[PDB]
Order: sequence, then structure tokens, then C-alpha cells
Amino acid sequence: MLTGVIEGFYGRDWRRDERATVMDWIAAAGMNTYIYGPKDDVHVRARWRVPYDAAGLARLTELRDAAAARGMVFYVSLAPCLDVTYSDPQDRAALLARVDQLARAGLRNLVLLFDDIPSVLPEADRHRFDSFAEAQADLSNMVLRHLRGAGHVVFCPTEYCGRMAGGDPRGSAYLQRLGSTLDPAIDIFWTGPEIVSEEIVAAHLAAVGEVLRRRPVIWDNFHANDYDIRRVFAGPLGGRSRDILPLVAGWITNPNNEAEANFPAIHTTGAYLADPDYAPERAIAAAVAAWQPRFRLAFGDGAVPSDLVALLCDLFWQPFALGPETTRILSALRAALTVPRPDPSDPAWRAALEDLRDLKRRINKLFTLMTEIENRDLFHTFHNYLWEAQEEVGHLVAYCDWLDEAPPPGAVFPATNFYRRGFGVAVQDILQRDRQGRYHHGV
Amino acid sequence: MLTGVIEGFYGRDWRRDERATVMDWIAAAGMNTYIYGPKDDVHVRARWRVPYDAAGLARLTELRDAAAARGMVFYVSLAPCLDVTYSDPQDRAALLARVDQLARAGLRNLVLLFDDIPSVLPEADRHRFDSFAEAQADLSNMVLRHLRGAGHVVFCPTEYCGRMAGGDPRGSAYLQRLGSTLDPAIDIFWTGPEIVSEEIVAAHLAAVGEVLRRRPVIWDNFHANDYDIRRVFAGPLGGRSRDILPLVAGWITNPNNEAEANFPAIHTTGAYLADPDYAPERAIAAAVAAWQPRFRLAFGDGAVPSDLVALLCDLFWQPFALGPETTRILSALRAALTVPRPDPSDPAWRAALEDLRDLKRRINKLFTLMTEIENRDLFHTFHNYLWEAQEEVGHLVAYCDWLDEAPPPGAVFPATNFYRRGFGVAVQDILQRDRQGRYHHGV
Ligand SMILES: [Cl-]
Ligand SMILES: [Cl-]
Repeated sequence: MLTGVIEGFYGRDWRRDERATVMDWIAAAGMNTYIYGPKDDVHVRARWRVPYDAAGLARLTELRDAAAARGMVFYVSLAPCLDVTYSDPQDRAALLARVDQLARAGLRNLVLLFDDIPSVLPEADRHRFDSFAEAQADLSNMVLRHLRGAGHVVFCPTEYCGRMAGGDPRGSAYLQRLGSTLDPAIDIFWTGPEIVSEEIVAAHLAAVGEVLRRRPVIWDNFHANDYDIRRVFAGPLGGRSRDILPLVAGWITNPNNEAEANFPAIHTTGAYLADPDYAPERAIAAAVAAWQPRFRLAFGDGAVPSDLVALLCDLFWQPFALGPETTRILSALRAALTVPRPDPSDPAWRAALEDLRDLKRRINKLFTLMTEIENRDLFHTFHNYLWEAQEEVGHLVAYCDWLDEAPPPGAVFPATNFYRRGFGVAVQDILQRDRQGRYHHGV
Repeated sequence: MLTGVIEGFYGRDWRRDERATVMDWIAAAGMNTYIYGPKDDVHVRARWRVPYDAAGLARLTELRDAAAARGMVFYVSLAPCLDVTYSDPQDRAALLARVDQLARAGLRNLVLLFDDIPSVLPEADRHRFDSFAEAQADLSNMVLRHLRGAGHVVFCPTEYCGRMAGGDPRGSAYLQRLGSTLDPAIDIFWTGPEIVSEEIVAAHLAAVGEVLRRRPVIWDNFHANDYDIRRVFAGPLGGRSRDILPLVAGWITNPNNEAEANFPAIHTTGAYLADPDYAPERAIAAAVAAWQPRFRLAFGDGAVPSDLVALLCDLFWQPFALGPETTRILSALRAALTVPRPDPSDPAWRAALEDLRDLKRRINKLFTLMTEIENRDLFHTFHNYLWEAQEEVGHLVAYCDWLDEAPPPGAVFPATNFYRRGFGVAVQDILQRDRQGRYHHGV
């Protein structure tokens, strides 16, 4: 089974030391694959016809050797999809020359990406190929046949999730033609019913396997989506049962473009793949214990305490869920805010308010400690998210402190995809602002 | 400030390796004192007039040297209270000979215990001393004066908690006389308003200091009471604010007679004494992280996972509280058991029941893993408590599984100090048994 990480994002690519770090994490998680395809690298996609110069090729061979030393197979990406004429001898030759340059260097493991195509097939292709599917498969088979039995090919389809495929993937003309034309030795990426899938279920993957005529390699965007750079997810992998593993040929985690964000994603995904009894809250506890040394404070032996690293995960948990600890604190608050004016002597209101004030104290401590850690990149990764978390809990405690002083009914607080969730969203959910500018809690 | 542990319990005394282990823990917690007084040692109390033989004395000198190497001061106990004639030249001489034997050996730090006395003063004393207080103080001053400025004395009073002193400690004739007769250089132990105090508060300790005419050394029985061997507390120190520390002269933790039970007691007490921001749930998280290596599994590198060590603490938390995680799980169950027949489709009942089944799974895993650890004494310490926890959660899940199958109203489940709390008690609290033998949940 092919398992690991794809470096495929926009923005700065990873430094050599960052790539080493992430590879160590992949190896320790019991995974076995690193795929290289950064948007930073002009050769992968934007100018895919242009072979690497001598130095670039050498950078790739050294990465391979670095992954090999760790027990990992190294793949190189090629994305000849934006402006290819699939039948054109010159374009076919250009793709084969890319493949040949890599293969001769001993880079024989390739990913061919077709996720961004024109609306209509080029009329140079239309009499020879009946579809994009037929065209992409022929071009990819050509690559496979060139490698002469040494090397492996993974294909990223144009329709790579259920919504793009039209719902039921068996209903897609593209996928139907792809499954019957693409050589069986070529693997195919799949992200689930959506680009970022809340759940990936057995029945769904059975349908995918039917139409692809093979089990897919999962390309999981749960922790990161190349086209959503405003989010960080440090919680455990969730929404995928162990019972789907006999239905897949691999598991490739899409990483956050910030290297340091990815520790729990990789650690818990590793646990999911290896352990029959995987349970997300137990897995995240294990990841917090292993992650904590990276939180060493500058100029000392101490580190951010475990309880506060666990809070970091809880606050920035999953795309469709706040972490369990902060969810319960906010839910107990909602349940005491069923009345317009909470009774300050009420035990339930009092309990809910103390756990909120305590949550603010712990966020404030975590925020301050993070500014003081030795690993400055880890600090930068979480700073703005923690800044916003701090401001939001600040506003909510201020609001509830005001309700606790028992204001008159008429007084107002003095100023200064729907499955998706987060701390910021959950706070505003409770503390709303009406058309007049007035904060309230939905009476 | 005098801080650390007193080995004063009944049953087997600690082995040499056990004493070393506990001393390491005391040193790492930033504490500085070890007090030796086991019930096993016939010389301490039962036959207090009898000096040690050569070998016993040497065992004590080696313990001192062992504590010294770790940055700890070693004390020896003497309890000449059960059958002493305070005025008797022979008994005075016998006590001074004990003190002299220890002092000459370089054991100059003594605890004098008066916690178990006759109902009435001996009539040989009654004309010369007006009270037990006056008598005990004279005898203790004598010990102090014998040490000639090198050495320190701590006094355990007959009335050592507020209930024994009659409520307000300033109201006690014994304490009033003790405070004005006992040399000011002698410290005095105090356990709080009760033998095992739920809270120790500032106002209370201000009163104690008034009548004792000195700040007391706290003898805290929070985690263990020599006369309650059916209990284990692996949660954090709670119920004592940092604001009481300027009101005390010391902090001596009473340990569980099982050495391995004491890791979190000592770790969190250390944190309480050192950190202005002490918070019990954060402290217990730190203790779980430091404790976990002791849970290495036999024949391997792995250990019991952190989440399950944390569960061990949560289940066996404090004398007046179940841990927070299990408290919430049981409280959500109570709130869904407000009806005689829970509706199986009800979301609230469903959530409560799944968290209970999950709690059973995790207890079962913890129980089994504990049987497999390398440190067999750690296993023995918790085995019977975990056995009972497992049986109790077993019965409760069985009961709730039966309610989930929606039985008719009339059907019955087929068989097979009030602040105090525990997992077992909390479970029976919910799942009761009426005068006919029928289990129910208080409709
Ligand atoms: Cl810690
Ligand atoms: Cl762990």
C-alpha cells in the first residue's frame, strides 16, 4: 500500500531541512511515500514541457536518496494538462522527454496530474480521441510503457471527487471511460465525495472501485486543501472508519503548506493506517505527547506544557468540528443562554461562566508561551490563529461578564458548506450582532 | 519551609529500593524532607522505651545519607504517648536515652508524636501537671533542650484537626495551653478542619496560628489516611488555595502505604508549592506525562498510552470528587435518565449511552494493559480498584443496553461523610436497587 505525503501546494516550497523533518515524521508514522510536486517548481506544471537543468535534477536525486535512507519511495509530479494537445507528436515527445530525463536519472516513480483542463478538447485531438478520458489515458499508458516494467504511475483525474463526478461516481461518462482505458497497473487518486470530505464511507468507495475498475489511492484533503489557506487543522484524522481500508490501494495526506502544522496530521494518519482500534481522541493524545518536545522554550530546558499543546489541537481541530473540550464549554454556555437575562445566582450559569473564564486564561497563556519558543517557524504557524482565538474569547467573556452584572432587559452591551466548524465561527454563532449593530445571544 | 513525605503507615514498611524511588520523586518535586516513622518499626511507638540495636541504627544512618545525597533532610519519629508517665524520672530518662542515641549518631531531627493518649492523665502526673498539654510540652521542651541548638523538633498534637479541637480551634483548652507552653522553635502538625480535609482555607489557618501562637506545619491526609486502606487517590492536590501558603510553616504529604500509588500525589503537591498559577487539571496533565514511563510493558519498548494513564487518575481522583471526565459522562447519563423509559431514538440518550460504552471500552483496555506491565508493584497497586471499576461500568452498560431495547414500563432488568465520592459510589448512585431487589434509576 502507497502511504505518505504529497508536497503539492502553492506558496514557498519546503526548504531542505523542512523536507527532512517531514520525512522523519512520515517514517516514524510507519508510512512509506513522499511525492514531490510544488507549485513553486515551474517545471511541474506551468512550463511542463521544459526539462530540468543539471542542478535541479541533482536536487531531485538527493531528495530521492534522502527519502530512501528513511525507508520511503520518492515520486516526481508532471502536470501536462493545461495546454496539451494529446495527439500532437511534439507534445507527446515533450512529455516522453520529461519522463526519460527522470527515468534515466533513476527517478522512475511518477505522478501524472490532469486536475486542470480546458472546457473543450482541442480539435486537433477530437478526431482520434472521443473524450478527455480516452486522450489522458492514452498519454498516460505511453508514459507507463516507456518505463519498461521498472517504475510506477499514479494518475490524478480531472474529476477526483464525487461532486465533480456528478454525485454517484458510476454515473460519470469520464470516469467510466477512464476506468476501462487506463492501464490497470496505473493508480488513480480520489478525495472522496467532496474535495474536503467530512466522511469517507465503504459504500461510496465500493462505487468508486466499480467505475475505476480498481481500488483508488485516497488523496485526503481533510487536514489541508491547496485552495484554502486561511485554515489550520491540528486535530486527529476523523470520519474514516477502519472498514474502508480493504477498499483502497493507498493513502496520501495533503499537507498544510506550513511544514510545522503537519505533525498531528501525519502522526494520527499513521495510527489510523496501523491500528485496528484507532480512536481519534486517543490518537490525538498520543500525538500531543510525541509533539511536545518541539515546543522547547528559548534559552531553557522547559517546554510549553502538554495540557496547552492539547488545547492547541482542540481549538484548531477538524474541518467539520471544533475539538471536544472547547465544544463542551461553548455548548454549556449556549444551554445557560436560553434566557435573555441569565440569573447570576443560577448554578448552571455560574458553572458555564467559570469554564469560559478558565478557557480564556489558558488561551492567553498558550498564546504568550508560543511567542517564547525556540522553534520560530512553529510559532509563526499558529500565531495568527491564536491571535484571533484570543480576541474572540476576549469578546465573549466581556459579553458574559456584562450579563453577570445583571443589566436591565432593555440595556445593550457597550461596544469598543454548513457542516464546517471552528472556534471563531462557534463563538459568533453564540454571540450575534443584529441589524442595528447590537450584540445579543438569540434571546 | 519543611516540605515532603512522612512514612508513618501500617502494614509492611517500604523496602530500600522503594524508599529510594519515593525520595527521587520528592527531590524532583522540589521538596526537601523525608520523615521516617513506620508502624512496622516496633521502636517508634509500640515499645518506644527500647533503643535500637546496632544494625537498626545503621539502617537509619544510611537512610539519612541517602536523603542527604538527594537534597533532603531526614527525620526520625518517636511516639511516647500510649503509656507514658510524663513526670516519671525513669520514663523521662528512657525518652532522653532514645533522643541521645539518635543525636549521637547524627540523627538530630525528630518528630515527637502524641496522637494516641489515655482518656485520663496518670495520677502520678496530676500534681505537677494541670493537663495533657502542659505535660506533653514539658517533655518535648526537654528533648529540644537536650539537642543544644543542633537539631529540630516537630510535634504531632493529640488534637490535630478542627473536629478534634471542638470546631473553632481557638475554643480548645488543650491547644490554648499547648501554644503557650511548647517552645516556639518546635513546629506543630495540623491536618485542617478534618482528618482528611476537603478544603483548607485561610480563615481557618489564621485561627490555628492564633491558638498555636505559630504557623502550623500542614500534615495533609488528602491523598491517604493511615486508617482508610480501602482507597486510592491518583488525582491532583485540590481544595487548597495558594493564598494559604503565607500561613503555614511546612507541608508534609501523608503517602499511600503502596509506594507506587504516590507518584501524582507528590508530583502535583510539588507543583502546588512552587507555582503561583497552580491549577489541578493542568498539574495532573503534567504528572501523567512524567509518570507514563513507569508503565513500560513487559518484554517491549512500548508503555500504557498517556490517555489511559490519564483515565487511571480520573477514575481514582480525590476523596471528595470523581475526576472531571468520568463525572461529566455520568452526569450526562443522569440527565437522560430523568424518565423511567428513555426514548432510544432521543439524541441526548444516544449521546450519553455511546460515551458510556466508550468509557467501558477504555476501562477494559486499561485493565488488561496493566496486567501486562513490567513494574509488577504498579500493577498490584491498582488491580483491585480497576477490577471493581470494570465490574461496575459493566453492570451499568448492561442496564442501559437493556433500556435501549425499549422494555415495557413494568418490566424489570434481568439479574445475574457525604461529600465523599468515587466511581463505584457514583455508579450505584445512578443505578439503585429497591427493597424488592429491583434495579432502577430513581424514575
Ligand atoms: Cl507537561
Ligand atoms: Cl502515548
